[PDB]
Amino acid sequence: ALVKVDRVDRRYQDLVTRGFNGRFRGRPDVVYVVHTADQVVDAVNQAMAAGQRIAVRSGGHCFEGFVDDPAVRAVIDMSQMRQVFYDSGKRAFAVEPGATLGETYRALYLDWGVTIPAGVCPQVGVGGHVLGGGYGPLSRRDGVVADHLYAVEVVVVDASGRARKVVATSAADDPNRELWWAHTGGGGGNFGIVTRYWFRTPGATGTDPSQLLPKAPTSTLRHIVTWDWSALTEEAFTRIIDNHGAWHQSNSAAGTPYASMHSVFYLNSRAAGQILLDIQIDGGLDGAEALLNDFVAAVNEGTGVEPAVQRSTEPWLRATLANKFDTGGFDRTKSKGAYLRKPWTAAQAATLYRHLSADSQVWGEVSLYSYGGKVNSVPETATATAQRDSIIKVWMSATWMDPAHDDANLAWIREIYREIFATTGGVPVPDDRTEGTFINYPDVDLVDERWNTSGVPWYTLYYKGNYPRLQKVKARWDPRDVFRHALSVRPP
Ligand SMILES: CC[C@@]1(O)C[C@H](O[C@H]2C[C@H](N(C)C)[C@H](O[C@H]3C[C@H](O)[C@H](O[C@H]4CCC(=O)[C@H](C)O4)[C@H](C)O3)[C@H](C)O2)c2c(cc3c(c2O)C(=O)c2c(O)cccc2C3=O)[C@H]1C(=O)OC
Ligand SMILES: *Cc1cc2c(nc3c(=O)[nH]c(=O)nc-3n2C[C@H](O)[C@H](O)[C@H](O)COP(=O)(O)OP(=O)(O)OC[C@H]2O[C@@H](n3cnc4c(N)ncnc43)[C@H](O)[C@@H]2O)c(*)c1C
Repeated sequence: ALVKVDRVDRRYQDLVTRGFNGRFRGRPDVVYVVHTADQVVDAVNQAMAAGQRIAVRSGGHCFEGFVDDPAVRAVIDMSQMRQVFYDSGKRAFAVEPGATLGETYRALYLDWGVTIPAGVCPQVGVGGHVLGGGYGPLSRRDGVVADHLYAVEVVVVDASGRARKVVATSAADDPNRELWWAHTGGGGGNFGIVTRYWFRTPGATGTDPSQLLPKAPTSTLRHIVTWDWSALTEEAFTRIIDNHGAWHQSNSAAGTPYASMHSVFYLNSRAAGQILLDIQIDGGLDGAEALLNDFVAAVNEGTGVEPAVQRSTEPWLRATLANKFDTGGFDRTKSKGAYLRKPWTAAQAATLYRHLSADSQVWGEVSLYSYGGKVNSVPETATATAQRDSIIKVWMSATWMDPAHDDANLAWIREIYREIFATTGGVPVPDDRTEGTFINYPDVDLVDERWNTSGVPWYTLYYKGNYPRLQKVKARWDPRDVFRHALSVRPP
């Protein structure tokens, strides 16, 4: 289909409210619904000629709703572009940005029995997920998704003011390899518009597609372990915390049995009823069941309370395609993350318990992700995802329904964060204990001095020593600063 232009058209509301986060709703003059890269070129050229500030939506999961900022006048929506295929020529797999993770997972698996180590949520977009290095349950095993990025097709704009389509590959002799590099965890609205991504494991021989990317697990064995809040004490919570963290520091970053395990520890508040440890592993590996109960046995060894355990073995795709991320009306969110190099302290664990145990008036939680593994095998400088020596990733949030309570919710999430990172100035500064935070977790509070961040800039936080190299890319492929937003890479 030819390019579509949505201006005071009946399709407007639907397009402007596609964002995941109900807090931010767009008001651009127009939305362009694109179907080909050439259409993307046209749309860009039309907005520049109208001086419409551009934004791209693929998946709409942007936690900070950047695309829906009131300064945006042009929104290019890629949701009609979700083609996925293999190219025998290129020895690579075709995936368009409009595709959902759930769709790519299903297409890659059924035709070839393979996958990519991407995120968990099935409705997440490929478009703004891969270029910032979205990770998931198989990262431990196979690394970041961008560890399997061969090439990217992008629409960029000339110093002369011209939109152009360009291809950037990971070949050493490719003059655009720095553009490819930029797309391996530089993040979303900075370098142009990706129209197609190419995947192949750098260690991949031959012409057989089934052996050109990691193979899906035989099955998914799951244990959900839950501990009720009423039987939880500050002391037992802390043993659990300290126990969890000591294990993650001993068990990861290699190609071992436990490299294939993933867990999320949902540290819910005292309204939620319980804290939940959600663990999974390939049901086809030897003594699979044994590694899982050995881990939880390590998790609550010095504890005073005994958890519940629910076990199940399901087909990998079925388990993978659960829409168990139901918003349930509570569509407003605020969140903030961190990369841990070493476990929380005695004091941080205690910050955690008090703020979670409290009769807050808001739905708060702390999630801890098992991490490391194969991701830690790539040199920090080898991709634009620098964080390559962390053992756990954390994501903290508040979720609500009524905008009248934005103030109470916002207060909550900021307070827990600043307090556990208080010894630095309320932020996870890359040092011997952390490695900053994750670009797909934007937090514009990182640029507010009337809060946290003591002495360290936001870009140190997200990219460490990799930022200058990203600045030089910004200048070469987007000299006119056509692609920007609040937490945007700046030219030097
Ligand atoms: C599941 C049922 C219910 O809990 C749903 C809802 O709870 C959230 C929890 C998550 N959140 C945003 C952190 C979930 O995010 C998702 C998507 C996210 O983007 C997250 O995904 C991660 C996963 C991995 C990543 O790396 C990363 C950051 O994203 C998360 C794991 O799950 C999701 C959207 O749902 C919820 C409920 C009940 C109440 C609230 C809820 O939010 C309330 O918020 C609330 C209140 O504010 C005031 C009074 C009462 C209540 C409630 O009773 C339940 C329900 O709705 O059924 C009726
Ligand atoms: C909603 C949500 C997000 C999740 C979830 N789980 C994740 C996980 O398991 N691992 C992760 O690593 N990340 C997870 N995320 C967090 C992230 O939001 C996602 O990984 C992605 O950011 C989602 O991207 P997308 O859905 O495409 O959202 P958009 O708002 O459209 O884009 C975000 C960002 O990217 C830019 N952008 C979009 N499209 C393009 C193109 N084609 N080219 C360049 N840049 C693009 C946007 O402008 C914006 O800046 C689980 C849940 C439920």
